[PDB]
Amino acid sequence: MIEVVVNDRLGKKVRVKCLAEDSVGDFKKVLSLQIGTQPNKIVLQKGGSVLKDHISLEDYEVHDQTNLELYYL
Repeated sequence: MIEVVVNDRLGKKVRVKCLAEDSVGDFKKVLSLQIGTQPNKIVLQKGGSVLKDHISLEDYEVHDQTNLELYYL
């Protein structure tokens, strides 16, 4: 289990835990519970890169204590 932080450009800093093998789709589902933005209106960014549910977090390289960006779309 790892702990990653998500900061929205609009103004929403929420933290959420997951796994490096966990996919972005499951990641948005767990985060959607805290932000209440639904898995269809959440957009994650990793160093100027859009994360998609079809790709796993391990592909984007998401580990414990990592920084992630949040977007509403």
